[PDB]
Amino acid sequence: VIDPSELTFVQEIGSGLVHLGYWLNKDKVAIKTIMSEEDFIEEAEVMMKLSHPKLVQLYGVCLEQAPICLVFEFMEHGCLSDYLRTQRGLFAAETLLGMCLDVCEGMAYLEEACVIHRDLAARNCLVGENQVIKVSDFPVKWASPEVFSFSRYSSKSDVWSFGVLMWEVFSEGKIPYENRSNSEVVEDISTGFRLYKPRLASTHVYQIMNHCWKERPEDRPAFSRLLRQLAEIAESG
Amino acid sequence: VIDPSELTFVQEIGSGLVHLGYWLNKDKVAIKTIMSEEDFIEEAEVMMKLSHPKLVQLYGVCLEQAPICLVFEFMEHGCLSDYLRTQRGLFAAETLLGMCLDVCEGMAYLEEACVIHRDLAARNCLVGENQVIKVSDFGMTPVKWASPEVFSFSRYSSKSDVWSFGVLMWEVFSEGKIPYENRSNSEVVEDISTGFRLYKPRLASTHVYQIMNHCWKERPEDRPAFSRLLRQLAEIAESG
Ligand SMILES: CN(C)Cc1ccc([C@H]2C[C@@H]2C(=O)Nc2nc3ccc(-c4cccnc4)cc3s2)cc1
Ligand SMILES: CN(C)Cc1ccc([C@H]2C[C@@H]2C(=O)Nc2nc3ccc(-c4cccnc4)cc3s2)cc1
Repeated sequence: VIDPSELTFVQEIGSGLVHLGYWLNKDKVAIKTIMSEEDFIEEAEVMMKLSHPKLVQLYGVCLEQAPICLVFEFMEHGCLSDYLRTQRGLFAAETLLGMCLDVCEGMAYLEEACVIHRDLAARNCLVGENQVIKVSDFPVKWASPEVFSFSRYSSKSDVWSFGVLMWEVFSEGKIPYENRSNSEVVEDISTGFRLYKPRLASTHVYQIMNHCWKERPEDRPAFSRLLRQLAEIAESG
Repeated sequence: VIDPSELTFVQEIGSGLVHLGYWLNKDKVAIKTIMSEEDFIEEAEVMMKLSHPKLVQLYGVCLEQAPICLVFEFMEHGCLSDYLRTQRGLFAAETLLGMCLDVCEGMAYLEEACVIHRDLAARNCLVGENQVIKVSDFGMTPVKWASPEVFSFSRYSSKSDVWSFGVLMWEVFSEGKIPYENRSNSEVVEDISTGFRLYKPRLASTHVYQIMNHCWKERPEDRPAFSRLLRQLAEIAESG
């Protein structure tokens, strides 16, 4: 890759001849437009510290009035939900398990950092360079019994949502509980109904989804446990 | 952090709403100034393919004539050699081992990439963000870092780079002291051929000195590979 002259020389540093300079380059970013000015600088700085290759990075904020904004890393292929739907019938099960592995890697970091996503779904996940999936944006169809009944959020409630996300991936973006009302989803899950097994998902994969969908959160596997299991299936293939 | 208006809006992508935009940020770079144009566009692309957190990245090249130049990632604390000397008596053994580990990661990647540095030394390594060490000046195209097959037959391999690494370790652990300080090239060649090795630095442990000696085995086939050295150096770091 070649540079024209967006290079600014400053001073010598080396002794061949080296220089300290600036490289003012146009980087593609995603800008989200939007009380408590001081708190939002801290809130962004806290989110900025949550760095991981499988999480969409927030570069900064703009507070110089007018429509105020958040600066994020640009994901070249948009959201996972749309990426799956527009490519339906062209996926290999390997690609789909890879997508789930990326999400789990990011989630295993969030679990370790003690951060509850609260709303993990394919619409909240984005597709980047060479189909890499990154987690972003931190709803009853992705809710666990403790969450839709009591709003009892934890990493284990994010584990349930990941079970739903996995199904969304292996079903190539199908709508979970397609024609079901908020009350009907609650009734169905309570009565013991679980999402069907997609053809692209193996018996071991569907077993993992069902483990994420266990009634009591303490019966569900943590993301660190899920990461090691999915990493093994990925490499053994 | 805060951004003012170094933001350029382009198009709507979201529906809160999201926009595709460009961000013009002032990135600190190191510019090295200088065989047809075509060949050096390819060589710059090949060197750009060699990406690792422990190697100084080449961002690109400038070919719009006048003095032609190469643009690298800037390293805020300069070269290792000078950083060791200017901070002597202020290093913990853990920091020095941490420095050797950094070089080892970068070198193990170059080893696997089938790339031979040919001139590994503290003078070529650079210090960055929170004392991180990164290898530099490998594909840019002395007896003290040279292995016996290199000073005898010029047999350069990843194994000869391991010898340079053992000497680099000595430079690190001796806080930038000159190896074979008052020894002529003829003196160095002779001494190493008889079996004499660099003495153990004060801050280097017994286990660390064994590592350094394995890097200094007469035969390259007896020296440990960077992959083996990494696992061993990482193990020492995680425990003690
Ligand atoms: C030339 N090329 C730039 C044209 C082009 C235009 C539009 C798109 C669309 C598909 C891509 C897209 O939607 N990218 C996005 N990236 C991000 C990153 C972060 C956030 C984000 C994160 C957190 C909160 N809110 C938004 C949203 C998006 S949409 C691709 C290429
Ligand atoms: C903010 N600023 C005003 C303070 C400041 C400026 C300069 C330095 C000097 C010490 C640092 C330095 O020497 N950095 C270097 N970085 C590189 C990166 C690549 C190469 C390089 C690599 C391969 C081939 N040629 C050159 C040389 C250097 S020197 C420290 C603080």
